[PDB]
Amino acid sequence: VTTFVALYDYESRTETDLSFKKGERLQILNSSEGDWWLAHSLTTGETGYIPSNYVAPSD
Repeated sequence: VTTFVALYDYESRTETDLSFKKGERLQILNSSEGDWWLAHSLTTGETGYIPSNYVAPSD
């Protein structure tokens, strides 16, 4: 899986995390380790870290 969909809204809290809305689709090329995965929004074009438990597959 390299494209994912948000299950919940997330508001960013620091300089490295990415805000996103429930249903927003995210490209995530590395999801093999950690609680935070680097994601790129297919909606907004913004990029940053998202919580691993906030997304489900979308490809």
